[PDB]
Amino acid sequence: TIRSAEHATLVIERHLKAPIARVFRAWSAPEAKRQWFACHGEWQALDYGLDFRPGGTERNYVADTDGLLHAYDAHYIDIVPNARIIYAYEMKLGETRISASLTTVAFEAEPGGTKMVFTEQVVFLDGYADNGARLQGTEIGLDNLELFLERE
Amino acid sequence: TIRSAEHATLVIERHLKAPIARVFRAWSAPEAKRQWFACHGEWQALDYGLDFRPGGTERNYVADTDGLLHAYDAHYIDIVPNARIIYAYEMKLGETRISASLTTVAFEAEPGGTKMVFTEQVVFLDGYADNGARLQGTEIGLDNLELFLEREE
Repeated sequence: TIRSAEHATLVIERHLKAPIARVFRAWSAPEAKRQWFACHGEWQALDYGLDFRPGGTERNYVADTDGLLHAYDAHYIDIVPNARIIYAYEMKLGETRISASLTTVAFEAEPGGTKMVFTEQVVFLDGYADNGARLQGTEIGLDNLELFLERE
Repeated sequence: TIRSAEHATLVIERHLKAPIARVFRAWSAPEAKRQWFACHGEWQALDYGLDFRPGGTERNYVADTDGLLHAYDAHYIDIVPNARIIYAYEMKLGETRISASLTTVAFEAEPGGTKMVFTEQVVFLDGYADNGARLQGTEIGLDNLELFLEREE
């Protein structure tokens, strides 16, 4: 197998119409995080776990329409209540690791709601062609977060 | 107090006059890595350990002459023998986390040695000012790696 690595930094800024503590709870509470992050559609998360603390972990394993395992695992490094979450994570398709990332999620109250900046520093492995999927997936994820906050 | 985050990506390319398996072995063997990575001389070595596997942990704690703890903790993610190491790590000064990083170390054989590319994607926290510390500290490490490899023969 030919080994290679491609690095990138992705940044997404969102302005949510919700108070900062409520936005943060959407990340800290397993029931909430599962709902918006792991349940992407009429298809519920079948295999989700969260231990939300520095030194903690998160897991979401999903079989796609074609039976391919998308295995997400994260390890929490820094958590400042209502202000910041930093975690490293990896994605595997089947048993093949396609990427590793350091994600920073920063939150701050602003007039009208919350400003959130999501930064992902990622490395894609061994010829896996991202082709913008990571940024698109993340944008849609945060769209779902916003929908979740509205439904509340 | 004032929360902030500053992101950067540092890239270092070092060439070593040692073959790839031997260079890689200096990273994979705890007793080898301790010799080049866990020393300072004037500082107090407090603890070093390495569990070199995906999901494994590494620590390196040292205290400066002011009694200030410099704490390195790493979590390994991807390991391809003689080719690649990826780990995430954090640094603390005392009880204060100053950074978190994703580090990729790529190894490639070339005529008469090994090409190493060390990419660190880092976030500095809460007003901590790097100003060359990270790159310089990493190079010191690699200097010592190089010397370690020369001492082996």
